[PDB]
Order: sequence, then C-alpha cells, then structure tokens
Amino acid sequence: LNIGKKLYEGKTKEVYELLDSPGKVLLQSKDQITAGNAARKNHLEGKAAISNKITSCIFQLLQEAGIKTAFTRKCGETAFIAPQCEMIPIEWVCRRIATGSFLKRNPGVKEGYKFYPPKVELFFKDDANNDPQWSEEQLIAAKFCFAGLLIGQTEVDIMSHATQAIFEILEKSWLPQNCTLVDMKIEFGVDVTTKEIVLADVIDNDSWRLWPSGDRSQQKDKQSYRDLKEVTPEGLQMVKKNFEWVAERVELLLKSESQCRVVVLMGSTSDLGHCEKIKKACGNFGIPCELRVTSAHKGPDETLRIKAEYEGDGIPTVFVAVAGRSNGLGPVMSGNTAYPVISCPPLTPDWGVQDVWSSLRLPSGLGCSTVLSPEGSAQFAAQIFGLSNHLVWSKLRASILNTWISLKQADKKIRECNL
Amino acid sequence: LNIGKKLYEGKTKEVYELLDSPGKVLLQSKDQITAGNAARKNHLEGKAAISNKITSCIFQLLQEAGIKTAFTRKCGETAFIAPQCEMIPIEWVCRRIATGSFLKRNPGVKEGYKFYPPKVELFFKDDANNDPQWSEEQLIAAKFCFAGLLIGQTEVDIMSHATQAIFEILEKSWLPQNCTLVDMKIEFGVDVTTKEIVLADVIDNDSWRLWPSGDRSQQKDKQSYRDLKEVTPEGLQMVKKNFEWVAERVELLLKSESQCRVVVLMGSTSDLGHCEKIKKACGNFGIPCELRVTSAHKGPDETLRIKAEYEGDGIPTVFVAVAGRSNGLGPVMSGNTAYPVISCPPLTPDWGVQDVWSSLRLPSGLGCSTVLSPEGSAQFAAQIFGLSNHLVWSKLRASILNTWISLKQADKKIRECNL
Amino acid sequence: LNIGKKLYEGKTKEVYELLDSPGKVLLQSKDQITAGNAARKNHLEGKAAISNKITSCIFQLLQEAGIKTAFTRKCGETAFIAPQCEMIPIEWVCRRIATGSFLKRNPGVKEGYKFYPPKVELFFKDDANNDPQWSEEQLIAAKFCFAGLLIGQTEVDIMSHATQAIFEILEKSWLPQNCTLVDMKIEFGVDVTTKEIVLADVIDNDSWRLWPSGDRSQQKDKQSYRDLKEVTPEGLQMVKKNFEWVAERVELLLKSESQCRVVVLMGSTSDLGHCEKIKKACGNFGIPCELRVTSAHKGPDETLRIKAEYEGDGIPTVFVAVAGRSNGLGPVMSGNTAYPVISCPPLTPDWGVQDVWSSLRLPSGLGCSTVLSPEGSAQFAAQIFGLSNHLVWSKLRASILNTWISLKQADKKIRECNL
Ligand SMILES: CN(C)CCCS(=O)(=O)N1CCN(c2ccc(Br)c(NC(=O)c3coc(N)n3)c2)CC1
Ligand SMILES: CN(C)CCCS(=O)(=O)N1CCN(c2ccc(Br)c(NC(=O)c3coc(N)n3)c2)CC1
Ligand SMILES: CN(C)CCCS(=O)(=O)N1CCN(c2ccc(Br)c(NC(=O)c3coc(N)n3)c2)CC1
Ligand SMILES: Nc1c(C(=O)N[C@@H](CC(=O)O)C(=O)O)ncn1[C@@H]1O[C@H](COP(=O)(O)O)[C@@H](O)[C@H]1O
Ligand SMILES: Nc1c(C(=O)N[C@@H](CC(=O)O)C(=O)O)ncn1[C@@H]1O[C@H](COP(=O)(O)O)[C@@H](O)[C@H]1O
Ligand SMILES: Nc1c(C(=O)N[C@@H](CC(=O)O)C(=O)O)ncn1[C@@H]1O[C@H](COP(=O)(O)O)[C@@H](O)[C@H]1O
Repeated sequence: LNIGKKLYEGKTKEVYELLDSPGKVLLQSKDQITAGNAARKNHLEGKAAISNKITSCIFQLLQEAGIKTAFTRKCGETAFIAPQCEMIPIEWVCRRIATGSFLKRNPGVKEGYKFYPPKVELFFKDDANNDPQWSEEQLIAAKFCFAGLLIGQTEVDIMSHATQAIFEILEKSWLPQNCTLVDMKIEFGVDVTTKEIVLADVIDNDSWRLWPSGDRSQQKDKQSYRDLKEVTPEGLQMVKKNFEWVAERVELLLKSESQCRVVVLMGSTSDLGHCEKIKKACGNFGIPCELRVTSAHKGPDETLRIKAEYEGDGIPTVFVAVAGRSNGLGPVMSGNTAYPVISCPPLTPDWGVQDVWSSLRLPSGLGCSTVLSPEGSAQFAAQIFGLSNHLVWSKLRASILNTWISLKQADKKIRECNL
Repeated sequence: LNIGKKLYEGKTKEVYELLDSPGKVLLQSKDQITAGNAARKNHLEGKAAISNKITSCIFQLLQEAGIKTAFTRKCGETAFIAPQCEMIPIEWVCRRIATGSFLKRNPGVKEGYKFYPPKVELFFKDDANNDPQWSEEQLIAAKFCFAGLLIGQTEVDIMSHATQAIFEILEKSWLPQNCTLVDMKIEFGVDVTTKEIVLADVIDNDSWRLWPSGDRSQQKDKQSYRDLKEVTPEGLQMVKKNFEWVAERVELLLKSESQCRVVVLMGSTSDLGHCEKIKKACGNFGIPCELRVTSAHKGPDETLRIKAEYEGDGIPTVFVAVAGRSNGLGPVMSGNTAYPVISCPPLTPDWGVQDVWSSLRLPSGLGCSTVLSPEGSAQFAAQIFGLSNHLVWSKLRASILNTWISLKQADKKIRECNL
Repeated sequence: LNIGKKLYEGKTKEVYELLDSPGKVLLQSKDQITAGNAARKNHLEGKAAISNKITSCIFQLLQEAGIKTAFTRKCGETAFIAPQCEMIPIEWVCRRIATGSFLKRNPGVKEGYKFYPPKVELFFKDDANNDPQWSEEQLIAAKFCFAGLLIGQTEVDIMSHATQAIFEILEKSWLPQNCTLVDMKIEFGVDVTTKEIVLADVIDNDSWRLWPSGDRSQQKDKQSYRDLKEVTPEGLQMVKKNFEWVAERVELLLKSESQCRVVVLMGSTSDLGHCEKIKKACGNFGIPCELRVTSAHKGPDETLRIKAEYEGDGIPTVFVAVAGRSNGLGPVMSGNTAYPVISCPPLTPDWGVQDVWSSLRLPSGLGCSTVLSPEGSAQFAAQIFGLSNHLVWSKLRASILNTWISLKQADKKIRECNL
C-alpha cells in the first residue's frame, strides 16, 4: 500500500494521498480522544480501531441503503480508503430529543422535548469562536466554492434534507437494540472526481448521543467522557468500555432482523416479462422474490397447494397476483390467506380500462389491494417489509431522498434554459 | 363453587356439573400422567396445576382469535369453567412434520417430511381397539348424534377445516419462542346450550409435540415420557422439568410481541362517517387506530408535519388516506413516507367510476396501493401487521375459517329449499 | 411382424421388443385368468382375444379424447403395438361406489356409499406383501426413477388427477349402455422415447367393475370369477359368458350416439377469418361446423329461411352469430329459434367496448348468450353437445386435464428460476 503525503492532520485522524490510486485517500484514526477546544487530549488504547470500525459499519450501511457516501473499503483495523473530498466546513446537526446545546440556545425548553420532524441545525467550523450556529441564509450568502461547486440555494437545501434522511436511517437502524439515537453531527464534502456532494469525514462514537432503553444515565457515546468532573486513569476505563459496547453492537446494524419474501403468482407463462420486472424491482430492495405459474380458473386446487408451501415455512411473505382479464387469481388468493395479497394485473391500454375492475371490486371478507405499476408493487411490498426490517426501510427512505435530489438537479439544469 | 355430580372421570381429569350454574361444567385436572393402553401410568406432583394453566392460556388465545371454544374462565390452580358439551369421540390430529404414528402407518416416509398444507387425520376413540384411524367416509357413515346434531358431510368438513386453522394459529403463536409445533390432537364436542361444534376437552403438554430450535432431542412435550425404556424416579424429574419449562412460557403466547397502529388521514370532516367504519374494523383486529384531518390541496405543509409525528415515535404504522374527488392526499403521503399508504376513497355510484383513476395511476417512485372497501382497508392493514404480530395473524386466520363455516351452514339451510 | 426378446412375462400377458421398430413393443394377451396371490389360476378359451379387443377399444377411445396413452394399433386377434414404457409400480384405483377392499379398510362404510368427487387410492405392486395401499407421501418419499424421470410432487399429482379423468371418461362412456362403472385400476408408465407419463399396461374386464342397471348381482367384470367359493367347469362358463357380453358391447363406446352441428352465421364476408377460427375449433371437438352469409339488417327474410333449413332436418344445432357493430343478427336469430344462439362478435380494441352492449342487453323472450372468445364459442357449443354426446364430453374432460398438466410442467420449469 503506497502511502503519499499528509493532506490534513487532525486531533484524532490523518488523511493521506494514495500514490497508487488516482483521486483516492486513506483516513487513519489515532488513539486519541478530546472535548471541545479544551485540555482533554487523552491517549486511549484501541480507540483508533473502534472509531475506524464504526465509521466502516455506518458508511457501508448508509451506502448499501443508497446514500451517496465517500467510502470504498476498510484498510486494516484503523484506517479506510475513500474517494478524495474537498470538505465543506459545516457541522450538520440532527436531533430527535432536545438536549445539550439546544437547551442553552433555547432557555425554557426542557430536556426530552421531541422534534417531529427531526430538527436540523448548521454550525460553521471554527474553534477560535467555539463553532457558531449559522442560518441557511448565512451559508447561501457566503458563496463557498469547493472542487468548483458553488454552495447555493440548491446545495444547502440538499445537504439539509440529507442530514435528516441520514439521521432517520441510523435512528431506525439502532431501534432493534432498544437504543434511542438522540442526535448526531455529520460533515459533507465534494467528491473531487464526480463533483457530487457526499457524506464524508466520519460517523463514530464521537459523532452522536446513544441511550439504551432511552435512559440518559446509560449513555454509551462520548458524552460519558465530556461529563467527567475530572478525568482519571480509572475514569477513562468506564469511557473505554462504553466505546467497546458500541463497537461490538454496531456490526448488528448490518444484520437483517426479519426474513422477507415476495411470491409472484402468474396465471400464464406469457405474463413472464411483466413478472421479470417485479423480480428485478424486488432485487433493488434486497428482497428474495420467487415466480410461480398457477391459474385460479384452470388449476385452483394447485393455487391453494402452492399458497400452502409459502404460508407454512414460517417465512414472512407477500403474494403478488399477476392476472390479466378476469383476475380470479387475486380474489382466490386474498380470500384463502392471512398474508397480504397485491393484485398487479399486466394491463395494456387496449382493455386495461375494463379489466382493472376485476381487481378493485371484490365481495367484503377480502383485503386484496391493487397496484398497477410492477415496480410499484415491489416498492409497496418493500414498504410492508419496511415495518419489520430496517435494511428495507433504509433503502426506501434513501430512495425518497435521492428522488428529491434528482428533481432539485433537473430543476437547476432547466432553470438555466430561462436565463 | 357449588359442585354437583361427576359426569365423567378420565385418566387425567374429571368433569363435574355445577348445581348453581345451569348448562356449565367444571374440568378438574389430576396429578396423573399416562401413555398407551399399557401399565404406563404415574402420579406426578404439580402436573394438575401445569396442565390446567396451559389449557387456560391456549383456550383464551384461540378464543381471543375468534375460534368457537368451550371456555368460560380459570377456576383456581387446577380447574376451569366451560359450557357443557357432548364430546364427539374423534381425536383430530394435525401435523406439520411426519413423526410417530405417521411413520408406522406410512413405511418409506422419513422422519422430517414437511406437510404443505398441514396433514389432518381422524382417530376413533377406543383404548380397546388401540385408537384406530378413521376416514371422513367412516365418520359420515357412522350417522353419529350429539345434543341432537347429526354428524354429516357439513359437520365433518367443518371439524376437519377447523383442526387445520387451530394448528396453524398455535404453530404461528409458538414461533416467537423458537418453538416448532410438530403436531397436535384436539377433541371437538357439541355445546348442549348453542348446538354449535366447539373445540373442547383440553390442549396441554399431552396434546402436542414441541421442539425448541426445531430439535427433536430437546422435545419438551409428553413424548419425553412416552419414550423412556423404563420410568425411574430420576426419569420422571426430567419429564416434570420439561412440563415446568412449557408452563413458564405458555403465558407469553398471549402477549403482543410488536406495536401496531393505523393512522387514517381524512381531507374533510364530512368524510368522518367513512373513517369511523375503518376505526371500528381496526378495533375488530385489536389494532389501535387514530383519525386526523389534513388536506394535501389546502394544507400540504401540515400533511407532512402530521406524517412526521407518527413516523418519529418508531411505532410501526399503516397510513390510510381517505380523500374523494382528486385524491391528492394518497399520492403526497405515498411519495414522502417509507411506511405503507392505502388510499380508501369514499367513492359513490355518481362520480366513483371517474375519481378512482386519481388513486390508481401515479408516477413511479410511489408505492401507493388502492382498496375501495372501508372494512377491507382495515383488513389489509391487519394482513400487513399479520407478518410481524401473531395475535393479529390469528384473528385473520380464524376469520377465514368462520367465514368458511358461515357459508357451509347457509348452504345447508338453503339446500332444504331443494326438497 | 419381427418378434425380438421377451422383456416381461406376466400372469396374463407378455411384452416383446420389435426388432424392426425401435422403441416400440408388442403386448400379447394369454388365455389365462387369475385372482389374488392364492392358487386361483385357470386356462380360459378365447380370453386372450376378448382382453386384447377391449384394451384396444378403450385405449383408442381415451386416445381420441386426448389422454396421453401408450397405444399405436391392434395387431391381430390377441396383441397390440405400443411405444415402450418403464412401468411405474403403482396400481392407481378410482371408485364411484364403495365396495370390495374400500369396505375392508373402512369398517362402518356401507356397500353403496357414493364418492363426490370419485375417490382415488394408490397401491404399491407386490404379490409378496399382498398389494399394500400407499399414500402420495410414501410415493414422493420413495424417490422412484423410470426412463430418467424422478417421480416427485409434480408427477404424483399428475398421475392422481389423471386417474380421476380417465375414470370419469370411461364412466360417462358406459352410461348409454345402462352400465354403472363402479371402479377401476390402471397403471402408468414413462414412454422411454418422449419421457412423458402415459396410461400403459391394459384396461380390460380384469381392470374394472361393471354393473348393468347398477345391479351388483348382474356384475359382468372379473368379480364374478373372484367370488366363486369353488371354480367348476360350469362355473367358468358363466365367467366366460360375462366376458363375451362385455367384448360385444365395448365397440359401441367408440360410436357417437347423437348428431352434433354448429352453424356459424356471418353478416359480412370480411368476418370470414374470425369464422374460420370457430370452424377449426369445432373440428378439434369433432363437431361438424357450417359457415353461411346472411344479414339481419339487409336480408332478414333470408336470415329466417336459412335458420329454417337447419331447424327442419332435426339434427341438434347450435347457432353462432358473428356480427360486429350493432349485432342485430344474434337478437333476430335468438328471438325466432328454440335452438341455442351464441353471439360471438369480432370486437377490436377501437369500438369493442361500445358494440358489446348490442349483444348483452336484449328485451325478455330472448335467450341469446354472449361469448367474446372465438375458440371459447366453439368450446361452449361443445359443452352443450357434451350433455348428450359422450365423445364430445370426453374431449372436454380430457382438455381440462391436459391444460392442468401443462400448468403443472410450466410451474416446474420456471420454479428452477428460483435457485
Ligand atoms: C484548493 N484545493 C483544490 C486544494 C486542495 C487542498 S487538499 O488536497 O490538500 N485537501 C484534501 C482534502 N482534505 C481533507 C481534510 C479532512 C478530511 Br476528513 C478529508 N476527508 C476526506 O477526504 C474524506 C473522503 O471521504 C471521507 N469519508 N472523508 C479531506 C483537506 C486537504
Ligand atoms: C344421558 N345422556 C344424555 C348423556 C349424558 C351423560 S353426561 O351429559 O352427563 N356427560 C358425559 C360426559 N361428557 C363429557 C365427557 C368428557 C369431557 Br372432556 C367433557 N367435556 C366438556 O363437556 C367440555 C366442554 O368444554 C370443555 N372445555 N369441556 C364432557 C359430558 C357430560
Ligand atoms: C435394463 N433396464 C434399463 C430395464 C430394462 C428392462 S426392460 O426395459 O426390457 N422391460 C421391463 C418390463 N417393462 C414392461 C413390463 C410390463 C409392461 Br405391461 C410393460 N408395458 C409397456 O411397456 C407398455 C407401454 O404401453 C403399453 N400399452 N404397455 C413394460 C418394460 C420393458
Ligand atoms: N460530536 C459533536 C461535535 C464535536 O465537534 N465534538 C467534540 C469536539 C471534537 O471532536 O473536536 C467534543 O465533544 O468536544 N459537535 C457536535 N457533535 C455532536 O452533535 C450533536 C450535537 O450536540 P450539541 O452540541 O448540541 O450538544 C451531538 O451529537 C454531539 O456529540
Ligand atoms: N397426545 C396424543 C394422544 C393421546 O391420546 N395421548 C395420551 C392420552 C392421555 O393420557 O390423555 C396417550 O394415551 O398417550 N393421541 C394422540 N396425541 C397426540 O397426537 C399427535 C400425533 O401423534 P401420533 O398419533 O403419531 O402418536 C401427538 O401430538 C400426540 O401427542
Ligand atoms: N383388477 C384389479 C386388481 C388386480 O390386481 N387384479 C388381478 C391381477 C391380474 O390377474 O392381472 C388380481 O390379482 O385379482 N387390483 C385391483 N383391481 C381392480 O381395482 C378395483 C378396486 O377394487 P379393490 O382394490 O377394492 O379390490 C376393482 O376394479 C378391481 O378389479
């Protein structure tokens, strides 16, 4: 591994140029912990490895959800390879529960106040002035330029929405450990290669506030260090065990907590092209999806036997019924299974106006729903698994973000058609 | 507790009439354990209390799902009150994994063969002829009678179908304990009061096969007693600990393992009647359901803020969007939430044919589904929570059964209009 | 007729290879009769000729209905040519009336109990273990192989369903002779050439139970031989006369007992392509089908005169009215004939949604039905002649089966796209 020159040395991490790989970069964590611009610089054994481990688990989690992130891979216990970024010197803060600074900047508001939606706040990176809060108006007006991307209305709006989505995803991801994610800081930079704005720096035990069972007294984050009346050698052991607790538990944010399956039933082999598209779309959400051929009209006894195969192996399953014309497959399925059924009929414009009403009007005692879009029927099935699988949810949540960013970009481009 | 005469003394339980309650009955468990028509019978301390405890939790669970079951309330440590039944002398068996007698009567079938759907079998009650298997043809031909109900085509079909649902519900209910329900036996009787066929006798540690982590060697049911080459005092201790293990865990089957919530959003207060039908229907499935008033057209900033309130407290949530005319509320909800959205528009015959296409045709990036029935929209919301909540699932599964039974009876009634 | 080596010698027939025909086979009947694994075996003059004769008429009939059956052509008095099969060692039994072993294995069931649908049972082939009944579970678990086809879920389900259709066809086919088919046994094999599962072995007077006027005491099948407390020379004469009686009547099952005709009326010669599809489809069911050109709008006096021509020669007739636009031809036909009328308008996606209501809404006094599919209109015409012509019925019944088999295979194929 071909180390280059030191591009930045921070209190807890160094960034190197990678001579062997053009426009990539190595972030080395150090065995260092700190509190503000105070005198807490304190060497801590194994901290480097814990910090690197967390940012790698989080960045991979966020990346596999579809958040645009500056991360390629881990490089040993204490560093990682990422595309080179020109950092935007703004600390972006998201908070579900008012605490810390929000109390001092909003006297009257009590510890525990809930923000719906999660609150976003901007802080300019200055220690000489102790990180002062900025309005979106201040950042737009500062006309900052980084790797030749001017930070204007569109880029600030995008980072703001992204901070919220990133927080929501990490919050959702920690929930199955009965851990309340209270708040967090992230930094965005510009990928010098692509010129995309991407999550950068790190996200580790310094970056957030983590309360098991929502109990502040069991705080596992760096707050435990910042709170110590006086830092003793014995006092740093508690702090380290808190860090160890997280590092051992973060690897389970990447673990699926629920099995998900779609079963597409098609009435005819000539529907296969339509069903391929559903399988593909389920693919994009990381949901196993099986195709099967059965007719309620010509083989209803097997429609029930096939139903039973997937009903009875204990795996949580959504059925998607693909039948054109008189869709008798959706009704029979809906009426004889406790698991959800989505009719997704392969309507063409010729008889689509007439055949949709075979899917929509069923005698009650049937909860059969309708979704025309084949990618839609996957996405809906995902939304359903999203209630019980944080990985599926995170993919859906990020999808919303990126679809919104996509419109912001399209609008900026075509806005120039008016100048 | 005014005890009457003794109506039945079995090997492990007695049935008494209650002088002070007409057509009710006390089932007393005994401290007794048995296997076959051999001399394998044993006193066992605490067994009476354990057996009664289980039948009480299982019957409450089956009853709260909506299975017609002969159970009033537990009556101390070791008995329970039930409506009087004339017992039908058939042991109904349902299996999900071939073992035991299925292998002896089907040489060639390997221990572990999975039944899809679950296999149902009849055995006629006789310690004399060693409990011989019977066919539906044999039970129909028997022309049996109980509390004036002739057991014909319709009643046998009903008990057969019922055995499958009761198995499925108890199988699903044990799943969150890592416990594979392998098989079970239940007995049905006729409630002398109603003339309904109802689950009766008991369901306890004698009645089923229970494998923790699907491992036969960890079997916690009576099989562990049946299997002893010799019954020793140390051997009966293992058996008792097995029973104790179950009795500790049986209560947890009644406990909801996940939070469920529907949020109905309505555009106008004049939709409230429609929304109340959905709230009631959610009630029927035991899902908490909130109404809110918000318009996409007139107050979209609020629609999103309200959305955020339910998204942010981490309770799994189905949104149901009630908007007539140009449903703009379902789209805007669907496009800005990871959680499922069901449009349930209050369509009338006048403009319903035209307004439904505002719900059905959406741009991609949206997983909005459509369900016209207001009862249906709750049922669909149930199906969704059914994947991750065994109590909701049990209510859906039972509902299917009873709706099937209801058709079977009505067909019998109107079949007399053919004479 | 170049005989080869002897591939099998059974109790009543031998199978030879044919040296001059690759993958074909000669089945030779013998002048032999047998019952059980006892010493009941007897020479019987003319039996070979009678048995061969029946299997030939039955197989031709089943084959002409569209059942996949191993039969090429009769080869003299006492043999027939068939494709080579690896026989599957299961006797498949179908019953319409409980008798014989069904009563011995189901004590309590009275001789005469009717099965709806007809009952199917498996028996594994062994004179050793006295032909023991097997369950579908046992045959699947056997992992049997024949001509490289593994007998699994799909193949067992196919043979099971097939046994029912083959029974139904032969039951319906004997009905016009006042003969109740009580039950039957068939064997299936794998055609070594095609790898298809096909009806094989034989179906003769040994294979079924035949009761003239539903009277067991007039039984004409082998049962009359099985039942003899003692076999005497005078006793074998009765048995032989029973066999002769069947062999005289078996040919008449191939004979159409009623005349069938479809008359397609078309308004315009430019509809002819549509009308040809109906004519072909009538062909497929062996129903003679005539085209005629007549307009209700432009030549109603002729429409009636043509109608009169088919009404007057006393051949049972379905009219199929092909008129696009303002179907006036179906109404005027329907209103002026006792014979059924099916409107089959050549609707296109452009104006089909609007023109269908000229076919559907008629004043009372008219029994005009509507069938959009041109294939379907022939099929419906078949269903109608199916009530009064056993050959047409057999083709409809078989069609159902093969369409079911076709789904079963295609599901198996596409099920591999799940691995
Ligand atoms: C005016 N311009 C063109 C001159 C460039 C100055 S520099 O090349 O030397 N520059 C490199 C990036 N630096 C930097 C400084 C501090 C940090 Br942190 C990071 N972080 C990342 O690069 C990163 C990428 O991905 C992730 N997760 N982090 C980068 C800061 C110094
Ligand atoms: C004289 N004729 C009309 C017959 C009367 C004899 S009896 O009526 O007195 N007698 C028999 C045993 N029976 C019996 C025998 C054995 C049993 Br177990 C049960 N179980 C139940 O009744 C029951 C209902 O609900 C529940 N959970 N159990 C009943 C029911 C009572
Ligand atoms: C060496 N291996 C691959 C086995 C070969 C032994 S064999 O192939 O020579 N042999 C066995 C008996 N078989 C057999 C044995 C008994 C019978 Br019956 C039938 N019947 C039919 O083949 C058949 C097909 O169609 C009809 N109507 N019959 C076949 C088929 C031939
Ligand atoms: N971790 C940091 C930092 C930060 O720079 N922290 C270090 C400073 C350093 O690393 O040099 C410190 O605590 O002294 N700033 C914000 N946050 C996080 O942001 C949210 C805001 O909290 P608030 O500042 O309002 O209390 C909470 O999660 C912080 O931990
Ligand atoms: N508990 C019983 C009984 C049964 O009668 N048990 C006791 C009677 C008593 O003491 O109350 C006995 O005599 O062993 N019969 C079937 N089953 C259950 O049925 C399923 C089928 O197993 P199989 O019929 O294969 O043995 C498995 O769950 C058995 O435990
Ligand atoms: N013909 C046969 C056979 C059978 O193997 N017959 C012969 C064998 C031979 O000589 O070729 C015998 O050994 O009796 N087995 C069943 N069936 C028919 O099956 C239905 C069922 O009757 P059940 O199985 O109740 O006896 C009824 O039609 C029998 O004739």
